[PDB]
Amino acid sequence: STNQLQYLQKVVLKDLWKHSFSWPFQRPVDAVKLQLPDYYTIIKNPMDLNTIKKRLENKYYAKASECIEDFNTMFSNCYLYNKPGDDIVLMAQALEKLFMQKLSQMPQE
Amino acid sequence: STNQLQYLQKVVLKDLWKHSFSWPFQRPVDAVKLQLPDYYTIIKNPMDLNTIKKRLENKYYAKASECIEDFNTMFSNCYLYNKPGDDIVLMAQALEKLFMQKLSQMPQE
Ligand SMILES: CCS(=O)(=O)Nc1cccc(-c2cn(C)c(=O)c3ccccc23)c1
Ligand SMILES: CCS(=O)(=O)Nc1cccc(-c2cn(C)c(=O)c3ccccc23)c1
Repeated sequence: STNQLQYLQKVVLKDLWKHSFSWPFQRPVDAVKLQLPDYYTIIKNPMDLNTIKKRLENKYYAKASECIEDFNTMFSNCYLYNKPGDDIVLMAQALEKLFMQKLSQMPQE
Repeated sequence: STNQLQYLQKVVLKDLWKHSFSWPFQRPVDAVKLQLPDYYTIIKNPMDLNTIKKRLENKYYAKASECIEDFNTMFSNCYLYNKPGDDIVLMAQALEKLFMQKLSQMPQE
């Protein structure tokens, strides 16, 4: 599991962060700053790239599947809160496609 | 690759289909039957388990990544159209969890 978690930190997370569309995902959605009155009510488990980064650095995950769940939650949260056609959805879809590509190259340990 | 498309058909597709929550995804969303006046307007590429199945049967995909993209489109279509807390979303999330589990077991090279 440690080889895979290492790949998720040094390859997947790094490459997602470098992508030009990553900036809205680099910190938790700040619903007060953004004036989103229902966000915290209906998005039960907010997730973002910095929380995943900190969890990997602190060895919070026991298995790679736990970390992959958090990546997937960040994307579906975006899709669930927003609507088709929103530019934020376009950016999430670009990162999700890159995330999916890098997962395909994960060293099967 | 042929090994991976092969796994996607007899392993990933078969296990998603047998899941108790797969039935809303076994045919295209019929917006007239369900009286969803905006579905075909805002969901640009509808996708379902039967479309993927026939495409795999007909050798439509040239690479496993294109079939994986259709699976992801089916899930995000559902998240985009519906709202958090909807029961349809819970079943999509259960299938998408199973999808990522089978993906981690895909034979690499
Ligand atoms: C860096 C986190 S931030 O909250 O400090 N800045 C920031 C700036 C612009 C856009 C969003 C943003 C991100 N995501 C993922 C959303 O789903 C969303 C939904 C509605 C409105 C805005 C957003 C966040
Ligand atoms: C087998 C496809 S069906 O259209 O013949 N039957 C069917 C029956 C119940 C529910 C849905 C259904 C499925 N999905 C994926 C949705 O996103 C959705 C959104 C709003 C309302 C209903 C649905 C479809």
